Amino acid sequence: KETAAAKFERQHMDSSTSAASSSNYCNQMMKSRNLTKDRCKPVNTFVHESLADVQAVCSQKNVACKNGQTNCYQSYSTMSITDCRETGSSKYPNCAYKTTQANKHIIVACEGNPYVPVHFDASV
Repeated sequence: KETAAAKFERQHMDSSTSAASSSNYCNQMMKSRNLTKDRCKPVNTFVHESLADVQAVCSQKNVACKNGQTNCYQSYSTMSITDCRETGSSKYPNCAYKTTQANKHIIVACEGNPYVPVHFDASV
């Protein structure tokens, strides 16, 4: 009953912060967004732009998705993001992440009517 579109917002949108609040950001966010519930999700990116700006990427530069599907789109502008990557010493259920802030072009997969982001593919 959580739609794919909503799942993308839960896993990948954080418009509140302009950047990676703190060295603790990923630890807090991976947990609070329920990405550490059944396992430590290994890598996950949060975008610090408006929902409208991220949704707009679905009409931007069409690029191949990593899995070979055709429905991925790269932002023309750079966007403020935070990459979370699980540490080597991280042990479920105490999932531990390195927080890295970047300004990069994002690549999202879009699907549906309306055509909206449903997966975060990459940043470049």
